Amino acid sequence: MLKAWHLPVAPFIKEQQERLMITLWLSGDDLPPRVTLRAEEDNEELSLPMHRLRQAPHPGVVAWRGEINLVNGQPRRRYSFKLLWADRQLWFTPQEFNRFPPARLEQFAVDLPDSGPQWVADQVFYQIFPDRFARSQSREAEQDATYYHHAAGHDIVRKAWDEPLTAEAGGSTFYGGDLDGISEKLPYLKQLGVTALYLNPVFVAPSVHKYDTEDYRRVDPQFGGDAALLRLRHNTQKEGMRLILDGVFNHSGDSHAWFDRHQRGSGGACHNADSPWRDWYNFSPEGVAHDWLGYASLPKLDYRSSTLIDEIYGGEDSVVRHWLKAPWSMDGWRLAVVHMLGEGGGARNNLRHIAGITQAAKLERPDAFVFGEHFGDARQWLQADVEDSAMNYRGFTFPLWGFLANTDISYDPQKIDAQTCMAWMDNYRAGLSHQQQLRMFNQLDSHDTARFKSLLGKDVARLPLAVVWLFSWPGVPCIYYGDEVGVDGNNDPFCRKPFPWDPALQDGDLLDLYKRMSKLRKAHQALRYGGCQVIYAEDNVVVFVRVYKQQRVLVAINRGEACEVVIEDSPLLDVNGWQLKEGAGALHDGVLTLPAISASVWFSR
Amino acid sequence: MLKAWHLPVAPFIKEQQERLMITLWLSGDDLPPRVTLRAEEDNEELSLPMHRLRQAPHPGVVAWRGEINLVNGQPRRRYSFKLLWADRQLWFTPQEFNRFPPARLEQFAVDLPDSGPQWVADQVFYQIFPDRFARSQSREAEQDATYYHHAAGHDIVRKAWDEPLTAEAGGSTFYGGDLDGISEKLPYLKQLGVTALYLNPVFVAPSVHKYDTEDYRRVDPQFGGDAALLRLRHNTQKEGMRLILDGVFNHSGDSHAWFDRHQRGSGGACHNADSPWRDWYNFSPEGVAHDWLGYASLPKLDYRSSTLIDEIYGGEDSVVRHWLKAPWSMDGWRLAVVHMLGEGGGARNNLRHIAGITQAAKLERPDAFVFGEHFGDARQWLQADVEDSAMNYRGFTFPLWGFLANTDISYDPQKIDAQTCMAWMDNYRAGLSHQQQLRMFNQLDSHDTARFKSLLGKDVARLPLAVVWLFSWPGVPCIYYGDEVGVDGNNDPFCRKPFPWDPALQDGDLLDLYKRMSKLRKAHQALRYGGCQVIYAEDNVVVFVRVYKQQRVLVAINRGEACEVVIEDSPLLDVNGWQLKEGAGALHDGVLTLPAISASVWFSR
Ligand SMILES: C[C@H]1O[C@H](O[C@H]2[C@H](O)[C@@H](O)[C@@H](O)O[C@@H]2CO)[C@H](O)[C@@H](O)[C@H]1N[C@H]1C=C(CO)[C@@H](O)[C@H](O)[C@H]1O
Ligand SMILES: C[C@H]1O[C@H](O[C@H]2[C@H](O)[C@@H](O)[C@@H](O)O[C@@H]2CO)[C@H](O)[C@@H](O)[C@H]1N[C@H]1C=C(CO)[C@@H](O)[C@H](O)[C@H]1O
Repeated sequence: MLKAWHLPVAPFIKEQQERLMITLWLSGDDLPPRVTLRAEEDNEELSLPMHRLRQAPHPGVVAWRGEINLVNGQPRRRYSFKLLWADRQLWFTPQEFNRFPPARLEQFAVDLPDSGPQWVADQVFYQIFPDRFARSQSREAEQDATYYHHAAGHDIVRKAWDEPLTAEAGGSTFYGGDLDGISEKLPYLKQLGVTALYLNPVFVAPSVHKYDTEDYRRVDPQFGGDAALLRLRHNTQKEGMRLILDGVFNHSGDSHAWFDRHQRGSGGACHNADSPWRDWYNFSPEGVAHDWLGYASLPKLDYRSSTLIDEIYGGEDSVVRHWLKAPWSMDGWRLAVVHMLGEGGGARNNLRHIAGITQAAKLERPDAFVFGEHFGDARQWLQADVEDSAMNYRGFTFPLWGFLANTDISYDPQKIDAQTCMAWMDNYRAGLSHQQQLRMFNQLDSHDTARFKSLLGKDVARLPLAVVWLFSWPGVPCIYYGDEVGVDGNNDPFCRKPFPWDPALQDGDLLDLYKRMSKLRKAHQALRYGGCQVIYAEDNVVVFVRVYKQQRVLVAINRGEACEVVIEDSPLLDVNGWQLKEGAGALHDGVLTLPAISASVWFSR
Repeated sequence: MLKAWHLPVAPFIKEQQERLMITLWLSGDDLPPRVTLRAEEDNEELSLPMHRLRQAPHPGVVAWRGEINLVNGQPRRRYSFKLLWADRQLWFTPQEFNRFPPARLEQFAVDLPDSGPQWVADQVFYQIFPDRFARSQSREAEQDATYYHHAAGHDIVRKAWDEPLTAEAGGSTFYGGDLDGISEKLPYLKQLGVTALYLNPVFVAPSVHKYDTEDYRRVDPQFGGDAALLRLRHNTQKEGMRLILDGVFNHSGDSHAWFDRHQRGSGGACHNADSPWRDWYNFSPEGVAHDWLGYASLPKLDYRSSTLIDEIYGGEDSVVRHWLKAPWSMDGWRLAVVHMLGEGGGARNNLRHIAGITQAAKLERPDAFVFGEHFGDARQWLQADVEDSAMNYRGFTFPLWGFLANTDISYDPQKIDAQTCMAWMDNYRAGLSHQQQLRMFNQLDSHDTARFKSLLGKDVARLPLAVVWLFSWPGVPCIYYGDEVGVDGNNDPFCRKPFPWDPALQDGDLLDLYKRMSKLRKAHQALRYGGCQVIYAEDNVVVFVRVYKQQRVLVAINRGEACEVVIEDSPLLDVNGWQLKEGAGALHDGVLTLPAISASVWFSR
């Protein structure tokens, strides 16, 4: 019966003289005579009175306003609305109306003052698995050589760029991409709209993926060494691009001097009880060192050790800070396996240690961006503010895998409609403040998944829909290298093909779409800072609007046959008019005419 | 269509040779050909296969079984069930079926090994506001005297036991109850079924409630001093009773030597910049010391200070440990204002400090029980395991206030039916492991609320329903002193009447009900350890079953007119028969015949 609107952004909120003004919109025939702003100060629940505004913001809509005092309390301002009649109450939340009180951690929330990395919302990221992206022209003879991969039991193998990928020696096959290759491709990346790089590991390590860290203080010479990473840092700085390295601190590689399984230097932890780093690893009674999910090449680090803590993040000279200060001056860290890191061979005290890693990073570099790898549900980590963001597999990737590709994290069959997809995406982000939502690291696939283009199988025509959605859902988008020219393949090792630089092997129409979406995101504040209201979500169609001050961006996605959808009048959609910017959809008199398998974007004028 | 059953208790779980066996029950015509046990190890999501059991546990029910490996991982074992068909999936959770994956922190969960205070589940608590419970026979002439309450601006006032309570000098009126009075009433309390006491503050402080702590190391002489608390500790130990003190560590009183607002000893923080405890408090620019919600008598403690940390919980001699070791040997702490405690004048770093307080307590006393005062949503605190339990206002008290008394935390009108009430209670506890659920500190009212009997107003006939429910919902029940003989009154100050020892002023039928419910809880393992499945929840009727091994306890509550309710066949209810233990309800051939305004309890035979 009753209708309500609120988003944690202007025009609904406004900061004014140490006060956060909060406005709620209501419409209906049985309007509550009172409305309480339920807010919070230092975790104490507050009942703040709201007053009816004289001016109707839109026809048939009543506005209520309250104020959060900003001089006291913690920066994250949580709130919801308690509608009050003579005999009853009803809550309005990020997940519509609730008959019983919402969870404290599923309210609306705004971070004021926001101390997070505010530049993230303005970025378009691009993830590069360096061995497979680009070989520098002044390439490597000594770094196209071979050596013995102890953990693998044999020599690494070299392959030419057009040699097909095989399941054989997946961690030991090198196509020879390097960091100067990335530098040389910055014009391509700038042309794509990319403003920021996330690199898979680049420190000294024997494998091709290099999560088996051997030296945390040196860049692998295979990728061009320290010199080539200094050049990449310079070249991205010159082009105004951000640069994030992969930080692998849950475990080291078993060839690291601290562990030294293959006794390259008398042995650290594995074959020495008096080793200096003996207590940096955990050894069972049964003789198996604790490792990452049973991979002996990845011995887990024991953060009970106060010397290890100092080495990774506690000290001024710690690894986390080393790469964030000059000459390196990286922009932050992607935290590999952020969720298992801890003490005693497991995740004991994990949240404290992640909080310490992030704190150490911001100490060296206040605007550093620290986000964690979360295949699972990151909400406990983000709700405790131990990191800025997560790889948003649960809140973005897997909803799209189910709705568009009928599959999921385990490649189990999925059958979810638009209702369920959007309930899923909105439930997840209800756990996050607006500022957190805007910096969630969103991607369609990664070096640890099958390529989304392949997951679509016979429904590959849906791929452009996911691209539009990637650039218009709250979060910072990350392109996985090659996705934009149509690279496909199954999961690891097959998701890491060498990038096809031959334009004959490139999907140019897909490339152009990525370019156009990056321009729209760069152009429109609501696509970077806006709130997000799902307007319509039924069967094959999702419609949502991004909202920022007076601006609106309407997005309509239709995964199935051509159809028409009626959009009820909404005060969020009450604009002078709409300009179609991308896609073939059409809007007229509240009727969306949506072609089959299409995504469309309108800007309000 | 499909039906599913699972509770985190036998017969559904069983520990066997470092393995947790997990069984799921399914029934229906379109049963999934595969079921995945979604589990977790060191926060990594696991896909464990389940196999169909040959033996049907009950007619028409299929059983699936999986195993969690217990040798690795953290003690809290989280899991849910992923039902798999050829084209689709469906999740089974504590909140029934979900079409998208449940939250990590809303799964089933079992703590194995359980390091919490396992004795709590066996208790019946009784909360005593000491000034208002009982005056010792060898009473106090010097402690029936008067003195100057600086923070109040006048002398404390003394009142005779039958003098009515008034809003005047609510914090400064003393009826003279003391600790030896409690000792002398232990036979009454043992007769009631009480096995454990929670005392409001008893340390030296000028007010009657004594949350304005002046000396953390001494018992107030008004209550009989250190000697009388030693006697109470002895007498409860003799009677096999547990004893919990109120720990007020978010703030001190402003008369404490550390603060010393009234310069009783040259002044600590308030009137001295070189004070030893200057940095134990926070002073604004504007001249107002930071305090508890604007009460100058309660200056907030600044846990940034490393000396304060050592004094409260860090040191061997710290306040938290002092009262847990001999000669005091208390059984734990109720943490006042647990949610605001922190650094800098607010809740900054709250979770770390509460975790430290609990850790210090368990260091002194491994089975200590630490639970926090949570008027609001305690789930973030409990999900991070920073305390054992909470005063369960959000999960128990306020659901009953709405469903039975049409009101809520703010005394705002509520209109919720059985559906909403039970959705509320089950949603809250879905955030908690079974072991956490069993030790949630449940009560109908407190020294900080109106008496539930008064809140019921014209619906006071519903009071016995709340009593039955208090003893049969998962959690440890706490009787608020006088509730059991029918004491009423509005909120603070009027909720703290002197206990009516004259039997003419006592509701004896209500007393007897409390006695009988305590006997049933003591008698039946499912009322102390059992899982809990809501069987029926519509309009005025709530039916739930507690489940433990082969035993069942069925509870049916009807807040309205007499009615009949059909209970569908349930494999949880498939027993040899039912013995009615309390109430006038009747069960026959799946038909519950429930009198008006009634609660009934059956034991399976
Ligand atoms: C062993 C494992 O090592 C890396 O996996 C890492 C992830 O890529 C990364 O995102 C990080 O957060 O944590 C992981 C551990 O450090 C390699 O990239 C992976 O290729 C993986 N290699 C294994 C891959 C398997 C199946 O993909 C496995 O069966 C192979 O033996 C290994 O090569
Ligand atoms: C000022 C305040 O002090 C105590 O309140 C405490 C709670 O009882 C207790 O549960 C704890 O966790 O935290 C509170 C602060 O320490 C007294 O018990 C209360 O009576 C309260 N006294 C005030 C009561 C008010 C309304 O009830 C207030 O308007 C009076 O001036 C005060 O007496």
